[PDB]
Amino acid sequence: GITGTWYNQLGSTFIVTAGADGALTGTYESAESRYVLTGRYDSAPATDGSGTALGWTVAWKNNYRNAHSATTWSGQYVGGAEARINTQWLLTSGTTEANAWKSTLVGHDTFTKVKP
Amino acid sequence: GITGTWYNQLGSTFIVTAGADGALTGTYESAVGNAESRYVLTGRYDSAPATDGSGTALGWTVAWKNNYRNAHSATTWSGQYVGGAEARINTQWLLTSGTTEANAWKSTLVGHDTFTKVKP
Amino acid sequence: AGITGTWYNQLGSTFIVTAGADGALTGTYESAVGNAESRYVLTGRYDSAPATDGSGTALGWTVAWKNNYRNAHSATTWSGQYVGGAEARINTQWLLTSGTTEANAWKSTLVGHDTFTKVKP
Amino acid sequence: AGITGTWYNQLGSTFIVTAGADGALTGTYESAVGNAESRYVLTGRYDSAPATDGSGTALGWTVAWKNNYRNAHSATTWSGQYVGGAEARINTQWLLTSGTTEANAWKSTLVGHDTFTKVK
Ligand SMILES: COC(=O)c1cccc(-c2cc3c(=O)[nH]ccc3o2)c1
Ligand SMILES: COC(=O)c1cccc(-c2cc3c(=O)[nH]ccc3o2)c1
Repeated sequence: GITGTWYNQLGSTFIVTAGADGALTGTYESAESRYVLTGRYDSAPATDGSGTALGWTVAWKNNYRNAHSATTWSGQYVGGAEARINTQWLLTSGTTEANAWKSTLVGHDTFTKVKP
Repeated sequence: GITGTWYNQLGSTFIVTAGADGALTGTYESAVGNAESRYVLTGRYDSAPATDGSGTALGWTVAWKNNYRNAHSATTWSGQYVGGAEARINTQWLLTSGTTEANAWKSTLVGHDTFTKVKP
Repeated sequence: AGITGTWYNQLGSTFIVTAGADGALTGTYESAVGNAESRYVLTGRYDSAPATDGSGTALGWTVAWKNNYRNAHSATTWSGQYVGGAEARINTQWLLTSGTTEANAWKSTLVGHDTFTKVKP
Repeated sequence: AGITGTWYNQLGSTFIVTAGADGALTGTYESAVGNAESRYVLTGRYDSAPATDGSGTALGWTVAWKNNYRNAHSATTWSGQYVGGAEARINTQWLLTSGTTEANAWKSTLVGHDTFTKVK
């Protein structure tokens, strides 16, 4: 249920293949705009109504731009008629030590299979 | 650089390779939690960082399933590598467990780990 | 209109708050989840002179989960901003830390996000 | 309770708090220098009847970064636990939210951690 195209609340698109070995691979488009993503998921989740745990990372460098930063999303996939990937994220920028206190933003993204 | 064997402040072991393409690959052995032996990790890093003294941004994920245990959970670490005399990777992390919807509000733990190339 | 009033989050918790002229937040919180029963004291702070460029109003508050009925040995802080408009909203992220031993401190803190409206969802 | 008094973080910030009998935290948060322009009101809550099994004491507090001299249009909350003893600590994680437009709300909140001690 994870493999495919997902859309967040703010116009980003998250394209992923969930491999048999637990790998997540794909591309993330935040709007020149496409970036590699890589992560992991629980390939043997419970079958009791619980979600499937997962996470992935995008480093914001491609052949066109480099923000010197990376985001990790941590969350769970929930299947069914209104399937979702519900996540919280951390976005760390490369900084000097003096600016490291303000290096990390936090937020949350909800992904759906149908454009918002 | 990033490639090497690292240890967090609690004794976990982070064996990572930073590839030419921005890929992080390797294994993680946890000193806490419902964990036993090595787990696969994968992630990404900035392969062309700034040249102004700033650190190198990175992140990686471990899903806590291997051939011996499955905790139905996954941790992501987000941080930066800082070079120098004692190289360091400073991170914050999120650990999400699979839950029912009614329990989703308590699904995610947060903390911070610092990694060096020497054991604590 | 403003921060003062009765608010509800997406899970049905009830947040009754007064925003004082000095920047103070006071009131009570009743949680729809967790080891909680009835109302708990909250205190916090807000920006009493927000920017005039369309930005929201920054704020935060704390509940320690002890009252006359129960004590969960934990505390939540919500950090967020009030957004005025047709449907007023307070958007927050929160940290819930439990008292633990040192060996369990790594798993002491939960994180999440709550959105509050003056209309109960 | 051991909480009342002056505490110092790892980066040169100071706070002076009073822990009231029924769970109130009140005080001031400032910089190491301590000039009036760096001082802000703080308010929060703590568990006034913690466990007796060796666990820490849960607490939290908020500073809105407005005083009579400047206004950053932002607020920080610290969530953590107090641990007593000869090397007492308050170990926290924090969230700093700025007032933003909706278009910029995705980047409104910074996260980090502070460790407070009784000595600078
Ligand atoms: C439900 O399962 C878990 O909560 C669990 C299981 C196994 C290992 C971990 C673990 C290890 C580790 C670490 O070294 N640093 C930061 C977080 C973290 O989490 C967590
Ligand atoms: C194990 O959990 C607790 O110790 C506990 C006890 C009482 C209430 C809560 C509670 C309510 C609430 C909420 O509405 N939003 C965000 C966090 C949050 O936490 C947690």
